[PDB]
Amino acid sequence: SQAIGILELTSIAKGMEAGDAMLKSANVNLLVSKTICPGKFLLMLGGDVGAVQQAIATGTSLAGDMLVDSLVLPNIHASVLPAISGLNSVDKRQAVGIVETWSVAACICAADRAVKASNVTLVRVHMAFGIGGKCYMVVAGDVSDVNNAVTVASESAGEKGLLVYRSVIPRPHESMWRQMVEG
Amino acid sequence: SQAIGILELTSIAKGMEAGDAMLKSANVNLLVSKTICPGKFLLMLGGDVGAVQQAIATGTSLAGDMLVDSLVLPNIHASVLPAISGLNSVDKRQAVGIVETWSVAACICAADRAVKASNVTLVRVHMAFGIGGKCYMVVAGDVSDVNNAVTVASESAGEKGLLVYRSVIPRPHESMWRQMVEG
Amino acid sequence: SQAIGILELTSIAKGMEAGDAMLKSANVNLLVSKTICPGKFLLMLGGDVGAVQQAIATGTSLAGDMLVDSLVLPNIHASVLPAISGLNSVDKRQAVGIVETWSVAACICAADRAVKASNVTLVRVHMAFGIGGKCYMVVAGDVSDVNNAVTVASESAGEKGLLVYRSVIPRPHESMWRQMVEG
Repeated sequence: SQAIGILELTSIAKGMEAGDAMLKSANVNLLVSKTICPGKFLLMLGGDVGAVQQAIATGTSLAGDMLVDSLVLPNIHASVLPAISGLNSVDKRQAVGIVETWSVAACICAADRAVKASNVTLVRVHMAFGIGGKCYMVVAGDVSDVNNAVTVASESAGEKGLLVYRSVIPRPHESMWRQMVEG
Repeated sequence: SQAIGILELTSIAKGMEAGDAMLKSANVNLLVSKTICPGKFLLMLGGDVGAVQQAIATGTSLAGDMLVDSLVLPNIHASVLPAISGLNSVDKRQAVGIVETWSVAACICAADRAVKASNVTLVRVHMAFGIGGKCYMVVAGDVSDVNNAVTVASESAGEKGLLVYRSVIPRPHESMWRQMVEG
Repeated sequence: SQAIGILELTSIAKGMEAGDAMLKSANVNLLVSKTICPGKFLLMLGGDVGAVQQAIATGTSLAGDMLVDSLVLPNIHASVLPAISGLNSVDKRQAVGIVETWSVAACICAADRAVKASNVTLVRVHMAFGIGGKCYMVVAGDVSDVNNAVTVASESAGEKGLLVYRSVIPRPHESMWRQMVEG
């Protein structure tokens, strides 16, 4: 349905150049474009799989030896893309689930699976660092639905030994709600 | 008078879960709830000592092996708690004092002592990292009073070899004032 | 024309004290005053070279063994100073150039040379870390002028093996423009 493309670079200038080139190269939307660590840079793009593969090929080729890593995740539910670039709005607040993973790939796949197997809202997906760092997703919905989402996402990261922790919180305390849903 | 409770975790999901649980567990107010370093998480709570000990016991027990450290500081002047969660308002601007310490414990105890031995306003308490990192307090008041506060806070951190630096600045330059008092 | 003074310290309290003292010491303007890394602090000042040398001597002497490094860059074009403290406004948007360097010294000298050899606007100068970290400048102007600026700045950092990467982007994509010009 949509693809996600990721490109991580050692150079900020190279990253702006690559972001520019990738956007001109194909019909894709920028989801993420930011520096991280002591001078690294991360681009994430979405769009149809052909356009994303073409963007990330362009960018990988431009990156040369300043490339940390790049990846194309095909077949990602469309609702995941806005959870990566911002926050989705919460349509139902009974429970919150959070799944924390090693690597943004594990976290996107887990969220995709969560959204495909349940009816929760994927509220947001957050990366501590880069492609290889700690990442976590937050889901919101009725307690049964959140339980199911979290189970599937946990299983998904867990098969690969990349699950860090999972939690279902029915009725989140008012003092934690905003942080959970806005970051 | 109030207690401060601190809980530091290796997991963001676990931290949200623990924050939620601690708040439901006892009558305490969240002062701090934030990620730090490459994917760590810090909770700080305040309230009556019984409620804080009960919150932090709950959270410590939930944390398991994802716990970095937890602590309860009893008997902390109430004015310290808002300096931890935000900024106290400045009632008098003649001088600013700053004491920088190793560890937020050394810094809270030093600030408490400062406030108990002088009449300064504790404007804010700031942590670079977590529980074990660099922290500093800023006080404001008449120059004599600030001198006394800074002396006591310095002595307090210094007894333990945790004083990093101390400074009294009568009449702070206009170009540094806001940074001193707002961070 | 103007000088830039830089003072990097291991102590935040010492840094506030030194910033205060440097500003009282000479007719200089604070450009930068911020913490970085796990509890470091950076001051940058501008003004006439005499006043900047006097400020930084004062601050170096105050810093003692908490000094990481200090430097005075004489003869810097005035337009560089606002690019360090904020953003200069863009008067012409045909192309953007970006030069990324090792060390803020290499980056300021390169930008100065860029501005002295071309007619571009220096939009901003950015530091990832401190004095020794990754830094980059962004210039904007007609494509020929930007090509010339970037060439000169590249040569300048490159003579010393401190050039990381350089890029000219005629017609920057709308989705990258704001990040390029505002950071």
